[PDB]
Amino acid sequence: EWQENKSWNAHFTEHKSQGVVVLWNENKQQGFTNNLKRANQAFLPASTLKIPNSLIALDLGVVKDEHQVFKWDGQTRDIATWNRDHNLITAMKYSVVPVYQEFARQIGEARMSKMLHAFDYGNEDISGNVDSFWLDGGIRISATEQISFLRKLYHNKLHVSERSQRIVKQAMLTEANGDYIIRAKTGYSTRIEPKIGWWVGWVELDDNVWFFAMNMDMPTSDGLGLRQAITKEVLKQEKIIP
Amino acid sequence: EWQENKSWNAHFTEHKSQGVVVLWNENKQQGFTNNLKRANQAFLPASTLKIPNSLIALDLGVVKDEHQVFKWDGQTRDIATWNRDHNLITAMKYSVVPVYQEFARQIGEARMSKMLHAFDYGNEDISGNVDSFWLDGGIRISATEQISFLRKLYHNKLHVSERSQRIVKQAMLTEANGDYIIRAKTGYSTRIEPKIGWWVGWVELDDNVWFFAMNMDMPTSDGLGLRQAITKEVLKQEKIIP
Ligand SMILES: [Cl-]
Repeated sequence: EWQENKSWNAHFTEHKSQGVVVLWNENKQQGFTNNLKRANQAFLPASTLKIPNSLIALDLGVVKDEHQVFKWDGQTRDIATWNRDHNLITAMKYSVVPVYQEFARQIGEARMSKMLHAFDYGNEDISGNVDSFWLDGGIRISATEQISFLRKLYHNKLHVSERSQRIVKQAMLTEANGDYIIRAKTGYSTRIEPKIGWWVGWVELDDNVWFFAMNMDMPTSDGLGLRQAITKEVLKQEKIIP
Repeated sequence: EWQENKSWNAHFTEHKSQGVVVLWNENKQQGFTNNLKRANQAFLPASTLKIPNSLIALDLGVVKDEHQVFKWDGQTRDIATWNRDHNLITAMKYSVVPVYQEFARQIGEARMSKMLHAFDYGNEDISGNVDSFWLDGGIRISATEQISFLRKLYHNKLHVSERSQRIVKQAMLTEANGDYIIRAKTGYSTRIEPKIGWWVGWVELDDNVWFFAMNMDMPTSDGLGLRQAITKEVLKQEKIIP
């Protein structure tokens, strides 16, 4: 059963923002959120789509492994970290659109769409075009749908090989210490109103896993750090992390 | 190739300690240590043996996956984290000897030596006999030999399945942040003099990986934190980590 907890709103209020955090306790099969309505609002995935994109690239052998280097094409771009060679680990880490655009062109439009459908990943909206779709059809996904997808990935239940899912979860590694491990992917949807920032993944504990998906209004990039900040604030409140 | 950097001795000296740090630059295929003689001294591996032990258990089906629970046997031991159910992840995190003894029980001495020999992990295995011979399956291994075995694991070149090696590499996840990822295993050999503490593994960077292996005289359990602290001071000094 889903349970709503407005007390989390204070963490959004504090930084003068608007959003939703969704948490799923895997042991208890119970969800929590500050807003069930927006928890179920579908938005563009932005770079959270790189999780299934990576699964598909690995499963088709377009990416051999997390070590294969994809060379910089020489065009310089506004994100300095993109102007360098990358492997799957660092392409995830820095959300390198040109690397993923080259994956997408090797995979194929139609296969991409089919294989995202096989994931139950958001809802139809299939164009376009090749490799960056939305415009006459952009997959949208709600935060709870992100949890549902992430749960299958965690349990290796998706319609791709087990190796593919293992390597993507390695590449999603964001933080680890003696208390918790976070595997997650950020996203920032700018090219259609309303601008929103994403953070989706899970926290592994010794004896439990907490899946989370959050999105929030992001009129400018000044607030991007708040994606992790507000999430951790909520994770601290619910005593998931210290 | 193998440079001796005696300026690292200051990091043991600082703590009135005695030991060796070994580093391997994977990109440059070049190694560094403060003591070439100690770097090649074979010690009992203690809990660093749990890295190859885990590979063997997975490859044989003794451990089905990283989620299989291994129930506590009801006998309380001195270390509180041992007195609970464990899976592969938490067993390695707290170095739970009763769990690994049950792995060894199912593997048997004979297969353990065949496989350790196939890994070229240290020297002697089952044939270990006479004088002090019952410990750590008769293995003695040096810090440079730890590096050799870790490099094979990193590259999935050991003679067990790729899946086995990927699962074990997940299980050694110790620390991760925006600057690096450490995969490693501690060890503390106490049943034979001189007592020594181990820390072995590697540091993943965007663009390189640095393998490390350190051991150090450890009279009392008081100074086990020095294993990581001295290592990190070498890593900081060499500008591997901030
Ligand atoms: Cl990992």
